[PDB]
Amino acid sequence: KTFKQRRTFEQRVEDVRLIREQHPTKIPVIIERYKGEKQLPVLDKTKFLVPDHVNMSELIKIIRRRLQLNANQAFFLLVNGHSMVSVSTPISEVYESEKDEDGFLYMVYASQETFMK
Amino acid sequence: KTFKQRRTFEQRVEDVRLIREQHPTKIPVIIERYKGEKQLPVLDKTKFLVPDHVNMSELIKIIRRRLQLNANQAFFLLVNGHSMVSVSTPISEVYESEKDEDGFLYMVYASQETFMKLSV
Repeated sequence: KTFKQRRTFEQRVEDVRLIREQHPTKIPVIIERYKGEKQLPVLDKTKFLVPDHVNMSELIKIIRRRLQLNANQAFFLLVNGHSMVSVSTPISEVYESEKDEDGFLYMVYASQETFMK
Repeated sequence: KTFKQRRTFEQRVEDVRLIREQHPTKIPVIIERYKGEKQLPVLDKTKFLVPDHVNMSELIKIIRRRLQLNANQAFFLLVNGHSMVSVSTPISEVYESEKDEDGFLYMVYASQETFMKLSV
């Protein structure tokens, strides 16, 4: 069950508001596994509060470690399930350009082997 | 020198207008080789008038065939150079959601080696 299937739009908006009140310097990011991915594991949490000054490289490192990926494991992080962004892009720029109507920034991860369709 | 680096913005808006006038059932798509690609050739055809009812998987199969690729060979089509879309997505929905300001829909094709250079 995806995040958008678990919480309604107005609940997700409310979530973003509470996160903004309590963590005004964080970007609220929803990170989920690509559907049908089997190599990489599901994560124990879905909402990541990302410091708003870092770039995409830092988010990738955060996800690599929470996935406990092996050193030689390659994967893809796709904004809104489709977009590849340069690792040097500041996360605040991705957020203002690609955030959902509900205020979260959504990303999905998938292994190289999954895309070797 | 891409399709944009050979034609001015006015020249491209006019092209799309004629295509909408003259080919009303077709989606105007510009398909180019990924910058720096070393495993796939350049096609002589870059402007594709795609039937507006087909999904992405059928456009993928058209370019694969032009490139003479076998079934076993990997091939990637990236909208605007950076978007992977579902194979099942109608190209008319890709067009409305991803079209350029000039009215063309731009894509680039890439090999396995190029695509793998993009993982992180």
